[PDB]
Amino acid sequence: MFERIDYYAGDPILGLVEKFAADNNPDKVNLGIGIYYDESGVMPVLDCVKIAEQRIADPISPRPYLPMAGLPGHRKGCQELLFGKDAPVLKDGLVATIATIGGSGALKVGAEFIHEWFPQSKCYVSDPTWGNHIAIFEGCDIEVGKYPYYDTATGGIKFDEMIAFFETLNKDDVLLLHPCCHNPTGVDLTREQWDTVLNVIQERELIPFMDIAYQGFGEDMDSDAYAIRKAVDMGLPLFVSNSFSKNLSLYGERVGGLSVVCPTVDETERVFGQLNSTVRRIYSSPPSHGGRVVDIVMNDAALHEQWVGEVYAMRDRIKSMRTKLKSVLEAKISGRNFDYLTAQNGMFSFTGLTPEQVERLQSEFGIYMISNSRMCVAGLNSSNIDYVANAMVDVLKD
Amino acid sequence: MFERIDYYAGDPILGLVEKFAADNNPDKVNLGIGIYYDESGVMPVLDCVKIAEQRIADPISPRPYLPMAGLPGHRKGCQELLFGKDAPVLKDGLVATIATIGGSGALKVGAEFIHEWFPQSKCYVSDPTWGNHIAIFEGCDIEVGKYPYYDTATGGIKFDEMIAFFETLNKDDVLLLHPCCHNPTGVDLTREQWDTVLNVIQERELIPFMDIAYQGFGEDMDSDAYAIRKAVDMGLPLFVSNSFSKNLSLYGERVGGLSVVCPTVDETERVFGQLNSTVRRIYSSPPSHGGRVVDIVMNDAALHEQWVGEVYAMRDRIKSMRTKLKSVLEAKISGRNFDYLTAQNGMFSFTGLTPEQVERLQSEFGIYMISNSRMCVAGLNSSNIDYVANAMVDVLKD
Ligand SMILES: Cc1[nH+]cc(COP(=O)(O)O)c(/C=N/[C@@H](CC(=O)O)C(=O)O)c1O
Ligand SMILES: *Cc1c(COP(=O)(O)O)cnc(C)c1O
Ligand SMILES: [Mg+2]
Repeated sequence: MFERIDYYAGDPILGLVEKFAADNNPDKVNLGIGIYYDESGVMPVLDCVKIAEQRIADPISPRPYLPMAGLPGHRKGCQELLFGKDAPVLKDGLVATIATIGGSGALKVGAEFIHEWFPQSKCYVSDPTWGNHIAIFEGCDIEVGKYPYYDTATGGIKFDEMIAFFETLNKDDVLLLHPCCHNPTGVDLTREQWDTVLNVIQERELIPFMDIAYQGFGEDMDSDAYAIRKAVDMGLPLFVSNSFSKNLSLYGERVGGLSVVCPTVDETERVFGQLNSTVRRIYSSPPSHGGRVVDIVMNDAALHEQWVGEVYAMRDRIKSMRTKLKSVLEAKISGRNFDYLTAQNGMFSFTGLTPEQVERLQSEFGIYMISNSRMCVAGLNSSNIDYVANAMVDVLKD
Repeated sequence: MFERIDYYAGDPILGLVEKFAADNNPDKVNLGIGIYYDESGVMPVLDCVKIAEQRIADPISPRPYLPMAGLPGHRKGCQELLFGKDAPVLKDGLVATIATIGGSGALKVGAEFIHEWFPQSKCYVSDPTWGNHIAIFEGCDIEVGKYPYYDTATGGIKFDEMIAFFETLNKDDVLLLHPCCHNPTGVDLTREQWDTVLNVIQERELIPFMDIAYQGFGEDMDSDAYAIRKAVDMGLPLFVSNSFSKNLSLYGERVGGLSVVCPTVDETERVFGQLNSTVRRIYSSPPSHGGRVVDIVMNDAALHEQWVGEVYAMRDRIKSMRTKLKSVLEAKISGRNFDYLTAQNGMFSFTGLTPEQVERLQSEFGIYMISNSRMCVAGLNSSNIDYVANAMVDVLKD
């Protein structure tokens, strides 16, 4: 029956957790996973989630289908979070929004929608990007290309070539952009740079599709969304897929949102029904439990304020692990430039180690990273920071 | 930007919930939606489901990603329920099975797999069927048609027209089949009819896609799986999408499974592999909460054993509303025969009212059904059967 079917590409990450788990080094450190661990190196349960979940368990309720669009409040919660409490665009009702099965599901729905209505659009992703970007858009039959981003020569954005590359693009072509906290690089645009990029997206009539998955891991909630809020202010046909996976420690509960910012209330009505019809032919309606958590935390001002504070705690704990790392490297490689480590943001960092050095960390010291040089800065804490740091020193000098 | 996008007509039944919800009448009844209600007309929370979520809340635990395929346990419960505890097919390792976002997510993943791997196959569904079948398979770019099924003359199957239609189909054409409890009609194939279908499905080399959402609601768990197991014993390449929404009363939590039966271990690994790949590029991995409920109930023998009692309870209550409705009607319109109301199985019945008769039931009585005469029997209970039964006796001598 099925011998024509090829074996899958495979899970690059589980083959990586499997290798680490197997790794015999007692001092082993996993900087390879895409996940927040606290300073005790465990996945945190947030205090506000914990309260929300207590509410859900009292009383245990009947469990109807959620609307295809997800809970009214969940929907609002993504919107306020992304566009600002009581944003003009929200008052005028110019945004169509759905709850979604994570960021992933929001990517999937946006992509499927853009495939149905703009079957002529190619999509570009950044180079590099999270590989699931590509598999999701390719999964819909969109042509995926990449645009020039990480300058491997400098640790910086190759901004010029990037811009000029947008100049070559067609009406309605889609740009998958990271508003903050780049994955895999941690390398972010500046505001004045976002301002440039956006005028280009306006001038060539392109679609910006922003995938924001680390809001608050960056600078702060409001600031992290700058690109989004600018794009709105500029009349761009904005798509926004957003995720609560990392910033609620709710990865498994699959909570996310897709937003589409339209010109007029009537176009909003059109897009919205279509987002609904798309959800319907995929999975029907989103999971209740996750939905209630997002609903409760975002909309209960006290819990929201609590939430935000836990989020900044993580943002800050990362920043310290970041600065604590650079100080040990500069102390011991007197010549070198390590600024990029603290100039980066979010949960990831391109360390600028060569594939070979990354190999040597693993084989000599039990330290797992990805070979493009990506490390998960959250994997680091005080019980492992010296061990990693000195291990990096050994590999870097040689 | 989006002037060219169509209005989405909407999920046809939910706007009808709005119109009944709108209806002013004291004696309003809603028999249109597909939800199981208890003897008090309320959506229940199953006693075993209660226990499970008590466990999930204690302690509230971190929420990591489930594997792409869902919980190994969830996956097992699906498999055991459908093919039988420690079944030959399960021991041999020949069934590739993933947790899914509802049955709907099972149909979707299945459909995509068929689309990626058997791109010339057409899909056939029952005339009529649950609307979403078509919407889903059409949404993956498969061409959907109908096979002759329900007979308006008799309220029976058009069995001859059906096999005859089957005979005209090509190798690897897909048949969407309800193994029991057909939606919308309630009208089921007998065992010998089943063997006969499967025979034709064999001789013409077709693919059976068995979509089973009401296991336990027809006769009992095993009997309801008869076509599935038989096809297995037949060595056909079966796909089985199964849903826990109705029989765990967990609609909102989105818990289903997809199983594909293959000839060799090697084939299982390829196919199963494609399935995780397929999940990855739609939503990454399914919801933890629902997934824990299915895992827990399914594999705790006491809860599992409890759970089944609860289904059979539910099976019984519907069978009683079924017999009660016929008693009232058979007693009061002497000549014509209603055996179909109890010849039918599961949640739905095609009542045979014309749209003229159906409208009038809403217009004069406030009793809400689909225009095609589909009623949901579980919407009935001892407090309104007596009301509804008469509105029908009435609308019928018009
Ligand atoms: C035959 C059938 N198959 C699959 C599904 C998918 O259900 P899920 O909730 O994904 O497990 C349903 C749902 N039927 C409900 C209709 C609906 O979802 O709108 C119903 O009871 O009508 C079916 O009736
Ligand atoms: C982790 C990640 C997501 C995750 O979305 P989920 O589907 O909620 O896990 C989405 N987008 C990006 C860029 C990510 O890094
Ligand atoms: Mg497609």
